[PDB]
Amino acid sequence: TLLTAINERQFRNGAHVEKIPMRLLVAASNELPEADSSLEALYDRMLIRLWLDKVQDKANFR
Amino acid sequence: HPHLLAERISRLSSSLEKGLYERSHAIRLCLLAALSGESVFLLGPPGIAKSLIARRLKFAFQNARAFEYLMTRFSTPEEVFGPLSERLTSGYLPEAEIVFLDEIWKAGPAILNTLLTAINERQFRNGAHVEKIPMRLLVAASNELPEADSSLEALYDRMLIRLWLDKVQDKANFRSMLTSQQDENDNPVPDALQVTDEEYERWQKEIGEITLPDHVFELIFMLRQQLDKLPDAPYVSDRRWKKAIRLLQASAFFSGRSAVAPVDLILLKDCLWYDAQSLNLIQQQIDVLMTGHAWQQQGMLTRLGAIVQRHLQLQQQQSDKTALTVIRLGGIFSRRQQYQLPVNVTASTLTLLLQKPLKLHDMEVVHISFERSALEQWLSKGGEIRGKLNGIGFAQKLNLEVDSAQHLVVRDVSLQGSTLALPGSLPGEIKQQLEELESDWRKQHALFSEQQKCLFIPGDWLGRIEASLQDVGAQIRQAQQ
Repeated sequence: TLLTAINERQFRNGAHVEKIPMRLLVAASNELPEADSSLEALYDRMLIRLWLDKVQDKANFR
Repeated sequence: HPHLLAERISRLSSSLEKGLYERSHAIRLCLLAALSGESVFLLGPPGIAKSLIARRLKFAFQNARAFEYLMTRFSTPEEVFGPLSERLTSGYLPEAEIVFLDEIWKAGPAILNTLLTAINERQFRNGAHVEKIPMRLLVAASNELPEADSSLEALYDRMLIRLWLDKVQDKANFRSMLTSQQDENDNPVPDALQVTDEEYERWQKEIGEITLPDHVFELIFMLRQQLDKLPDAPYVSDRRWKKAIRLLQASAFFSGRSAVAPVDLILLKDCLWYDAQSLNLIQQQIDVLMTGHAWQQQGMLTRLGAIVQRHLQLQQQQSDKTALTVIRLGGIFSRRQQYQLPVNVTASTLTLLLQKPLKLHDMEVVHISFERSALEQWLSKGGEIRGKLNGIGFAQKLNLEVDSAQHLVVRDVSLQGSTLALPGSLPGEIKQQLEELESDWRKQHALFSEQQKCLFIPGDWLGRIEASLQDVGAQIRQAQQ
């Protein structure tokens, strides 16, 4: 269901579909998926892949 | 008198089209079902004007009443037919003609039960004694589809016409639709095109008197058995076949005809499907049937083969006159290839005759056909050739080699020679039998060139019927060259 709400911004509702006024789609996790699995169909469609990490600087931590 | 009826109907449907764009197919089907006593179903999203067509067909009559009710999940039968005091049915449905019911897939159980008796018997359980219901047109639109296992499928299986409406797609038709100054509540139908109550009662009796030709029955029985063998084809009940005849007989009645025309089977594309999956299957089987056995398209193909089989029998007897000389070439290959005849032959599945017959594969043969894509491949690279016998069966392997005199010698299990030959560019017996089959194509083409003015037939279907008739005629004129 998450693959049809990105390319066409639609979602089925029993019979027909309807538009979704979605403006921003964000997703976070921790681990990485497998190399041969069905979860790679959603990762290959996202654009920005942010790489966040914990703080390291001491001045910005005070 | 019957010829002037088609002109009055063509002018009546033209006035109803003014005000709605890309909806000509929906108005024509609702007009024919109203004059014959049938129903019609619509489907589409809210906003494509689905309730306006119900209030538009009421102006084509003189004594017609409208009824637009919105069925909800808490609707009661007393608020539809009339509240009892014996039921105050003053202007509702038992005495109305054209009624409209929106969102019919959500009413109560008592509402659907009363609608089943008002269609088969045209009556209502108005207290003790019953009364007839002068219902002329039954239309109902919605949005979603019913379940696969529910009681709502009882009414859906009884309806005949299943219209598939959708939003506009053309850009030029959307510009003039928003700025349209034509009113949708006036009376655009002239007073001279409106039928009276006496003409309606007389037309309902003359529809059932339309004769059923023997050639038309062969298309209905064949389409019924074809859908039963296909597991993916939707099931068609016996009630749908009986109610479809009343629609086809009414189409030829208002078109200047007295019998059932084979072209009227095109309207069956919207009376057999039930969902979006079976929509592409019904239109595919009818397109093949209308271009195969309607005007005897394939019927003359199986009859022409008997003439060709007899024609090839007389040509192989005198094959000693016209031989088959193979010339060389100068392409890009090392082994000595063999070049066939250039512009003299251009067919893909040509046949090759022979002088002395041989017993190949424990059976006799009089002509061997080689594919143009397969004969040129063996003569180029080499290896083994594969060819069928008598134009039937699979491409079996033969012992064909090259002759010293530039010919084609076919070898068998006894090492016997047989030089092949091609038929040259007409006996009296073949010409007498060919003109009888060719005259049948002109008789079937003359019928199509007289009934094509049917307004109820869509225009996109005429582009494929004419292209199918010219393909059969172009093949029968090749053997007579």
